[PDB]
Amino acid sequence: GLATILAIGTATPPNCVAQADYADYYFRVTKSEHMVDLKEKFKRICEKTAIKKRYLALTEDYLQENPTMCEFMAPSLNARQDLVVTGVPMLGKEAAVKAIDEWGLPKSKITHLIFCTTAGVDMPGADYQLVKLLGLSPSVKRYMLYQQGCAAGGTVLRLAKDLAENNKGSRVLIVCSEITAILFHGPNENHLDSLVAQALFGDGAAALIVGSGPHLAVERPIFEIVSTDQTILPDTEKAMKLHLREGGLTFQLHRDVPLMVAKNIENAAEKALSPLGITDWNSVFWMVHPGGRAILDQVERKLNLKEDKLRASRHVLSEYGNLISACVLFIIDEVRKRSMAEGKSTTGEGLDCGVLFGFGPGMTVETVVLRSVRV
Amino acid sequence: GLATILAIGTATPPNCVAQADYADYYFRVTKSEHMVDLKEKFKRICEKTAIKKRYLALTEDYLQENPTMCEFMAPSLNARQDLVVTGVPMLGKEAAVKAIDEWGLPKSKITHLIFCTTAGVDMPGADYQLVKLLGLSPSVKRYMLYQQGCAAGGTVLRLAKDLAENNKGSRVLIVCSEITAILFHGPNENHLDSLVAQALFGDGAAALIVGSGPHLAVERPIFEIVSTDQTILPDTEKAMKLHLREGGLTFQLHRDVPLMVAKNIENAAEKALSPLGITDWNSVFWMVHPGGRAILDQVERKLNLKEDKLRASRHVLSEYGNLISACVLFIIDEVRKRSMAEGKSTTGEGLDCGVLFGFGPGMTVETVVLRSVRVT
Ligand SMILES: CC(=O)CC(=O)SCCNC(=O)CCNC(=O)[C@H](O)C(C)(C)COP(=O)(O)OP(=O)(O)OC[C@H]1O[C@@H](n2cnc3c(N)ncnc32)[C@H](O)[C@@H]1OP(=O)(O)O
Ligand SMILES: CC(=O)CC(=O)SCCNC(=O)CCNC(=O)[C@H](O)C(C)(C)COP(=O)(O)OP(=O)(O)OC[C@H]1O[C@@H](n2cnc3c(N)ncnc32)[C@H](O)[C@@H]1OP(=O)(O)O
Repeated sequence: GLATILAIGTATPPNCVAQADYADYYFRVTKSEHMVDLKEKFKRICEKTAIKKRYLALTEDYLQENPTMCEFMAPSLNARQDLVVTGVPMLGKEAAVKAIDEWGLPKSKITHLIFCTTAGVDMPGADYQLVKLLGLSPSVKRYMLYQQGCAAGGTVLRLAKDLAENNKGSRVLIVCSEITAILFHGPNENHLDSLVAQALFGDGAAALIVGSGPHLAVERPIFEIVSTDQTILPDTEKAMKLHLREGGLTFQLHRDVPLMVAKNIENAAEKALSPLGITDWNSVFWMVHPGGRAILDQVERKLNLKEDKLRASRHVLSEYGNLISACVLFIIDEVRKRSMAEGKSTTGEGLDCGVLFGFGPGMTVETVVLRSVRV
Repeated sequence: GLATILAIGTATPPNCVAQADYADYYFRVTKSEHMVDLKEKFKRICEKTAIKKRYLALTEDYLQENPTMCEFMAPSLNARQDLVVTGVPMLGKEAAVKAIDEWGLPKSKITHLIFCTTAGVDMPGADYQLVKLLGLSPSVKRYMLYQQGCAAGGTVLRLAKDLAENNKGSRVLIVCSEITAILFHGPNENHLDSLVAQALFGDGAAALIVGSGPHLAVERPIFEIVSTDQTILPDTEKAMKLHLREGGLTFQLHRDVPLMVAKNIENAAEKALSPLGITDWNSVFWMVHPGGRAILDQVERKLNLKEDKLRASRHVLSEYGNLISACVLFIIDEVRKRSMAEGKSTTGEGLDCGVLFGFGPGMTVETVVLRSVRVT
């Protein structure tokens, strides 16, 4: 049958910074208090993000020990890699233990692993580090996805669907783990998109167990993965470019990204839902990657969504920031937890079918349809 | 049916450097002539490689323009990335055009794209650049495999098999493209493995079209992908470690790597071929990632292969050097092309089943079983 999500677990770094305090923290730790107008602008940017708090692996102490990370485009990749090459797999293990505990079956039954991040690279990769950390089978089939960015929560679901459905008995562990230290930069008047980026992202990891043919007495389906699309939005290549250089992961973020999503989003919805005979956008539940608050707003406008349709997406953005590839998988967890807490008839807000969107460089949209599980 | 390889295309950069001249070239362009004894030892290593020439996208002019590439651990990542971020996808496009031309069906029918490299990263990635360059469908489903390493020619086949077999009518384009500029380094006494590494690797890209349910009137099966296995070799973690730093892609490569493969290879063969009822190693054809000449020798000795079983593997090592993730895919093309030129009865040297091995960090071994196709 369809690849089905059987367990979800999430984790974050312990250090939390409130968004209402972030501009002061940031201008202080980067020694940039002399840029008063830019501080004022960043205060405005933070207020607009609709983010309440963010967990960050990057500490004040690490920055003090590695100052170069605060000086715009000074060499600092080695310090970044020193954090994220062990950080990323360790955070991913924390989420994966929770998923494995919820699922409840022996870890020995995990046949495939998909490890996804956008922070650092190394050989052996973070996937190897995860198997050693978790004690998974040395013969587990691995899919190491590096430098993946914000649509890749859709990518992992698209990949896991084919692995689970083509391999009888298989059980796939998905881990997305993101640490934003790779793209932290001090303020610079010529790079306002880079400044904006300092308010957007937080750290986190999500882990899922996915398989077809659930043993219903002991496994608990949460959602089935119905179909996956991936497409490049015409004439949006300039929207987002990020290069891995001696100074860290750089940022080129166009201010019209939200409008580029608005122009294309009804066609991605229609392409996913017309095959199912669904044309009423409010008859389905939505999990929308919160690249920024304005992206959510444009999706709600262009799909003509009731005011609460994107609650679960806005809730994740508020409590954690944009978690890059793990973000939409925190939203799947939010949707199913809230549905159970409210006593809905289904895991997808009492509705039968839902649509998940990931948005990343290219511009790429990943559109995944999920079917709820009747409860 | 089984995922089947339907077309193969390769490409290399134009600049070719003979291995018999590499020691002199290397020590000259890295301005290290005063390291006479290291120079002498580099001549011995190059002689041992069993490599005749390599194609390299890295030029002398580029090195003179970016001198920190030749200074051991000076900051040089940005120069490296400025080369490989455009070079990898362009070189992969040249291989892909050839594969698609062999195939002959419309490029609009490619539904999935697997792009794999071990040289540089960028966002949007090399997969996106390739779609633009080739004019694939904007909706092609992509799998961007970065920092993959020498076992990843087995990886791409493992992944394409599941995508082709689970998606009716799908046709997967696989591209592996490697440019070794990301790991070039000047000589240094305290890093002899990094010196050995300047002699092993060459540049190249391979592209394959894979699909299940071949339309036989117009598509030509080459090999079917029977089974795939990936497994970490016990206690070999420190054998290979490569870090991407301000100075480029570093190297830690242990001298006993060939024996670590030898200790474990018979087991890899047995797990793949026992379920097929096969026990005679000389009854199958073999495609062995030539991580170095000593790896081939150990695999040959430990499996007791006859004298020419590894010919095709030794042949691409000789003509191209170790091409990292694309290396085994050039070997697959060498096997089927040599088999048809000699009039063998099958595309796998006249034999029915074959085993492909990739070896990379972890240590990881990827083992893929291929079934050959009858010629005539
Ligand atoms: C790693 C990945 O794979 C790739 C990723 O980076 S994808 C990142 C995707 N997310 C974003 O692109 C979308 C962010 N956009 C938004 O959500 C909103 O624009 C926002 C929360 C950033 C601001 O909210 P808003 O309603 O647009 O406010 P608005 O007043 O217009 O703008 C905030 C301030 O930032 C500016 N700003 C916003 N986006 C900008 C950009 N990309 N570059 C330059 N400055 C920009 C405005 O110009 C404005 O400044 P002033 O107060 O100095 O006049
Ligand atoms: C990118 C990735 O994904 C990861 C990769 O890099 S995987 C790379 C895998 N490839 C290999 O490990 C190479 C395997 N080794 C080889 O095939 C052979 O050792 C070789 C062709 C390099 C030399 O052949 P050989 O028969 O072993 O010759 P041998 O005389 O013992 O050795 C060559 C010289 O290099 C030295 N050498 C070989 N490997 C060494 C290493 N890893 N570290 C240090 N020095 C080494 C020897 O000590 C010897 O030197 P002297 O003449 O100064 O005494």
